[PDB]
Amino acid sequence: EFRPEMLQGKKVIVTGASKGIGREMAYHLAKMGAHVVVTARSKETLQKVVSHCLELGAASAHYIAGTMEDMTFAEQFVAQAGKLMGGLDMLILNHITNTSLNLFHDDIHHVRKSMEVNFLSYVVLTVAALPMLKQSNGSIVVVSSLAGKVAYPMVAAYSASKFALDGFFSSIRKEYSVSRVNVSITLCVLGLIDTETAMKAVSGIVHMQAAPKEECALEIIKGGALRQEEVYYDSSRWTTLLIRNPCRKILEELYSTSYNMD
Amino acid sequence: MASMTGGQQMGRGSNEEFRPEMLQGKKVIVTGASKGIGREMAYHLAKMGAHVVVTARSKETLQKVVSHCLELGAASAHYIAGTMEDMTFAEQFVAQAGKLMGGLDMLILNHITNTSLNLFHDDIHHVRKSMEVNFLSYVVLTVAALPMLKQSNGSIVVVSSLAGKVAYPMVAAYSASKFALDGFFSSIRKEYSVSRVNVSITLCVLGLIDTETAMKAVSGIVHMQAAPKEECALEIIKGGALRQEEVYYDSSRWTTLLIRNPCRKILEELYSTSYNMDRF
Ligand SMILES: NC(=O)c1ccc[n+]([C@@H]2O[C@H](COP(=O)([O-])OP(=O)(O)OC[C@H]3O[C@@H](n4cnc5c(N)ncnc54)[C@H](OP(=O)(O)O)[C@@H]3O)[C@@H](O)[C@H]2O)c1
Ligand SMILES: NC(=O)c1ccc[n+]([C@@H]2O[C@H](COP(=O)([O-])OP(=O)(O)OC[C@H]3O[C@@H](n4cnc5c(N)ncnc54)[C@H](OP(=O)(O)O)[C@@H]3O)[C@@H](O)[C@H]2O)c1
Ligand SMILES: O=C(C[C@]1(Cc2ccccc2)[C@H]2C[C@H]3C[C@@H]1C[C@@H](C2)[C@@H]3O)N1CC(O)C1
Ligand SMILES: O=C(C[C@]1(Cc2ccccc2)[C@H]2C[C@H]3C[C@@H]1C[C@@H](C2)[C@@H]3O)N1CC(O)C1
Repeated sequence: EFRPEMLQGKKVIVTGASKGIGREMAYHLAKMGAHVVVTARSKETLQKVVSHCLELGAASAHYIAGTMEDMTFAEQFVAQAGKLMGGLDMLILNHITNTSLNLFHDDIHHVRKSMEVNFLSYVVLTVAALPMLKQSNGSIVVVSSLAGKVAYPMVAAYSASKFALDGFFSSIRKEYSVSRVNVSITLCVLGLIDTETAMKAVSGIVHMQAAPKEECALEIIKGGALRQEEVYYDSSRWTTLLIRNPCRKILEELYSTSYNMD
Repeated sequence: MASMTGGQQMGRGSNEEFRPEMLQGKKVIVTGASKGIGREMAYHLAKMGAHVVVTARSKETLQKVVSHCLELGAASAHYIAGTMEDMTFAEQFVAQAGKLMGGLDMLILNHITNTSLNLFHDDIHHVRKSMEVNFLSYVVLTVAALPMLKQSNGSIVVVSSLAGKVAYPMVAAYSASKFALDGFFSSIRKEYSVSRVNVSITLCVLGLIDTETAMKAVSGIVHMQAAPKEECALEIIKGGALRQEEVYYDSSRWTTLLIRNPCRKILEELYSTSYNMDRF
């Protein structure tokens, strides 16, 4: 069971926290009395986020503006954010490259960029944060999607990147389990959220029910805090009922007895 | 006699039962076909009387697979050596292979970058390279082959793994890229379905196979049973010919029984009714 005091005085990194779910997570963490370091490209909206964080009761609030396309920036940001907070307890990986609904034809640049920003940078950020998280027995939060579990048209590049996250992060969870690395991996499977970017990108196309960004932000924090393997958050109650793969958990349990690292 | 001949090989029962004659005179591309499953697929296709174009880096090894193919009864056998790290090569290979066969009926995407069992630490170059060769090059190959496959109402075969459906330790980068294939290719299948593009997408979920590379990489680390490369190659070809969405091939009968996700098919069916696509 979750408690807001679980985040009181905790050192947290929030990527893609200029707007949407990221900003709401930073706001929730601020109220809980957590130390926060937010990142995105824009040096204006990150300044307006840090001030609203501080007003809500954050233990310390900071920003480091940059682009997650640059792997050197991602690696340097973690070392710098960790320097201001004197450690790290939670790494929230939320950022994505800008995406719109379109049928796939020949946009390889969008496929590559989607892999670089939505996946590759998450891996770079994890490598750079691992020593600090190992020290605090920290948590890694990976913000994914339903398109990261099931197939949907018009988001082919986006689905690839989100699917990779599942494959990469669930594999290293099984590695941390055997090598006794006390760093939890929380993968968040989200449906449509009422963010300004989402509402504009879905308008006219898919007009499904949109879940609130405020509650979405809280469930992600809850999931990470409790050290849950997976968090499911969507408006449809039929989703929650079918999204889980118990056969997958069984197969993984059956294959774990066939390996030797001894 | 081919100018006085004519008709269709896929009739009633073709949808459910495979025939070797389904590949007779078919134009097929086989990537990563210098050894392992790829070579066995090329060999099976040659016996069926198919036109084949094989690729991998090794100019020397590629030559041998071609010679044995023509001896097996292939309609025409060719090779184009090059690395799948170079996106320009991948794009140029398809145009050249299509030129040598006068079209394309099946695109078999089988190649992967060299990979070993190791816990993940800091090897970002292996993560990037795994995405570039195991996934991103498959997407380039697909873009370049799509016009020809649209012409013949062709098939795309994507060779994946169980580690592309469920999580396993020591193959994090490999598993990331085998998962990306599922996400990208299952999404475009749903796009081809609505836009009435008659090009099938066959994703192959394979367990341990007895290839020379696999046996060397898994010794003393993982002790599961390995399945034969010959039969594995045939089941992949079968699925492409039957236009099956997914092919599952493994030693454990408990795998086949649990690997399927019927809840996923149901959810996809439920979400398809919520989208508007009379645009793009
Ligand atoms: N919204 C939904 O319905 C929904 C559904 C499923 C999954 N999700 C997942 O939820 C997460 C957040 O989504 P959201 O809708 O809340 O986001 P959002 O409102 O679109 O915000 C995206 C954030 O990422 C930043 N960003 C964009 N390009 C960047 C780049 N190149 N480098 C670094 N940061 C970059 C943006 O700031 P700057 O432009 O200033 O850089 C912004 O802070 C994502 O991982 C998304 O996949 C959301
Ligand atoms: N064997 C198994 O247990 C198993 C299990 C599940 C899935 N699979 C999948 O089945 C497929 C075949 O596996 P396999 O074990 O048969 O492989 P294999 O014997 O290692 O053959 C790999 C092939 O890819 C080529 N290749 C490697 N790196 C390349 C590069 N950079 N550019 C272009 N071609 C390259 C190789 O030739 P060159 O080195 O000369 O280029 C060779 O033709 C792969 O997709 C694998 O993931 C296999
Ligand atoms: O993943 C998202 C929302 C999308 C992509 C999508 C995925 C599937 C269906 C429609 C759109 C992402 C990428 C992009 C478009 C959408 C809204 C934002 C997040 C962004 O603008 N969904 C909605 C599913 O229930 C899980
Ligand atoms: O996908 C493969 C085989 C592996 C990777 C692996 C995956 C899982 C467990 C052990 C190894 C790939 C990558 C690399 C090592 C293995 C053998 C070759 C293909 C290659 O040399 N499996 C075996 C599972 O049943 C699905």
